[PDB]
This record gives sequence, structure tokens and C-alpha cells, in this order.
Amino acid sequence: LVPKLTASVTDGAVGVTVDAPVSVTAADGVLAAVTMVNENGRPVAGRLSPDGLRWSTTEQLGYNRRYTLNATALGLGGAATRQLTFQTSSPAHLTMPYVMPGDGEVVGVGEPVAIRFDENIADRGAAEKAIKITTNPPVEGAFYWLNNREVRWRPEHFWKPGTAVDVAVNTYGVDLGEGMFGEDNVQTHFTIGDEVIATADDNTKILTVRVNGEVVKSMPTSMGKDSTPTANGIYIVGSRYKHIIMDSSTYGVPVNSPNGYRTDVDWATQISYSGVFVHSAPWSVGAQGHTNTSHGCLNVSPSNAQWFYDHVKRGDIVEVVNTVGGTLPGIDGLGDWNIPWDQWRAGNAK
Repeated sequence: LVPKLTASVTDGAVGVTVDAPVSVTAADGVLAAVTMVNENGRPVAGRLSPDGLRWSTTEQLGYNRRYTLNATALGLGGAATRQLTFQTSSPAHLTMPYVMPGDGEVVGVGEPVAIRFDENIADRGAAEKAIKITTNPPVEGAFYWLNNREVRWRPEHFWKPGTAVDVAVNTYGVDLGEGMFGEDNVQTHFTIGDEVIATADDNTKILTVRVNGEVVKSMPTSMGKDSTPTANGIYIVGSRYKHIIMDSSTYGVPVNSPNGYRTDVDWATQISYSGVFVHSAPWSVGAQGHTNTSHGCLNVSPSNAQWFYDHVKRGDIVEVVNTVGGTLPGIDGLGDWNIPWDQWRAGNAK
């Protein structure tokens, strides 16, 4: 019996995806040498196994390349040699993923996994498949798309604190549809911090912060006036500013219109892309606890706003109840938890 050479590609193959290493195997013999070069002749790095039976590329393979594999096998039954040439994927387009939250970070119990792509994803299912979420302790979750470029992942309920989350975005080599392929892989790992949930009740006009179930702060607040009310629902804490200029046009309301505004404020914590912040409002302290007067934000006293900035982190939860507003859109950017689990779990990959 002569040595037999088997590869994970075949001679003449086209559209070989490069999301996987290329391998050669010997049977009834051992591999004497294996090489793989591109058209230019540039070698691809490989590795033979100690027992001489298996060889595998150890380097990333390129898009739009023709590769040539040469292998020799020897055995008691004589020798064997194959030459294979194959052609890899040639994308029409490349898309790059950006993953949040940031790596190593510790975040609140409402933080979703987010993958944003710089281009429109025609085959959402393929993108979902290439994204591998690991959770410790394990918990079940699901993918949902807020728009054509960004997919989110989260459990049915708020994370239990102390949970490790690993996000492996392995889109390199993956067809995301209409000839779009991943430009790269990205990998983030984060931990879930303390449970922090702040409830804003319009009936009482108090924002109450609860850390691991204990009340630790009680803030009189002035929310949005009836003409421009604060939406009820769940808000996820986003970014935090010592000071910031709030510009109504950044959220699609012309500064120059009636509900327009441009305000320089202190100690602001964004809780929706739609432009809701908890921020310091000295100008309404007499209204806080009593009357709604804002364009939508949660007005608090300077010292309470700064307290919020210092003790609330990305991913903590703010819940608004009993306002005259509607509900905060689930596809807001920070309003993911307002979408019913059955609807979220069903996803929208198609």
C-alpha cells in the first residue's frame, strides 16, 4: 500500500473561504515535505505534526489569491506526491466589525453585546453565525438587529452580576452576502459589575437609585413637560460627561424650532440616543420634585447629577414610569430591553 494524501481543499477549487486553515494528511506513510506558496511565490507558513501525519497552515490566508500546495509522502509501500492549486474568495466588498462594550471593562447588568458593521449586511444569518458568545455562568441569549448595520445580543433578563462574557467576532473569510466579506476578526471580553437600577417615577417625581437592591440615593427630578414628555420604559446607561453641549439638532430637532435647544450642561449621563440625559439643572431646582419642565432629560440638582456620574457606570439601568409619554423605542440604541423577549428571541435575521 502506497501513501495516500488527503487535503482539506481540492485541486481546481475556487471560492475557497479563508476562515479556516488548510490542511494535508497522510495515510499509510508520513509527510516528508509540504509547501504552499501564492502566485508571487511567497511562502505560506505551515506546521507539521510530530508524528509526521498532519500539516496545517498556521498563518491567515489572503482574499483573491491562487495558492499552490506541494506535498510528499513516504511509506513502506513507496512514495507519493500531489500538487494542488486552489483559488480563494474574491470579495466585491469588505466590511469591518466594531464590538462593544470595550475589552476588559466592567459594566452594568443591562449592557448588551453589540456588533456594528461599517457596511449594510445583506445576510444577517451569516453574520449571527460567525459571532460566538461565551458566558460564565452560562445563560441563554439571542441576536436582534437595530438597523442594517448593528446586531445586539442579550439574555432574557438583566445579567446576574459576576458574569464573564466573551465575544468572538469571526467574520474574516465569511460571506455576509452580496459578495461582502469580513475584513477582520475582533474579540472583546467583559465582566458584569454590580446591579444598579435607578427608577424615575413621574407620580412622585423622584429618581431612586438602587444598588444590589438597596436604596442609596433619592433624587428629586424634573422630567419632560407635557408637550415634550420623557418616554416611559427601560433605558440603558451609555456614556458619561463632566460637561457637554446638548444640541437638539443632533437628535433631529432644529435648534431654531420651538422644541429646539442648545444647552451647555454639567454632569450628564446619556440614557438614550434620542437625547435623554440625567444632568445637572440648577435652573429648575425649585421645580424638581414637583413639576416637569425639561425637553425630555431627567433634571437633577448639581450634587445629585455628579453623584450619578460617579456611581453609575455604562450598562446600569434607568427605568421611567408613569409619564404622559409613550414608550422608549426598542431600536433606540439604548432601549433594547423595551422589546418583548419573544419578539427579541425570534430575531430578525430575515
